[PDB]
Amino acid sequence: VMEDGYNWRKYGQKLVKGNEFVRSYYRCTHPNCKAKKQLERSAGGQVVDTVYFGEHDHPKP
DNA sequence: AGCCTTTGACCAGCG
DNA sequence: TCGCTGGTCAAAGGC
Ligand SMILES: [Zn+2]
Repeated sequence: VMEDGYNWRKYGQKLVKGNEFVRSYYRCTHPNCKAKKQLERSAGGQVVDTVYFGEHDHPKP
């Protein structure tokens, strides 16, 4: 729910590390842009980490 | 209508 | 080999 200035579309969600956390997978909405992030929530909905892969081919919108 | 989640299937690296 | 764990796909539904 927090923002970092980019547009992400969610392409999956999975339970990990023995149903302890749940991980959400997003990729950047800008065309041809291969950047993906994932973010990983605690059982209480609190966000633990955020993982960024790659870089955008466009600047911040 | 055109974006967006959600959800289970699919699949691939690895133990 | 085999089954587990995680990453993605595609089909549906919501706003
Ligand atoms: Zn991008």
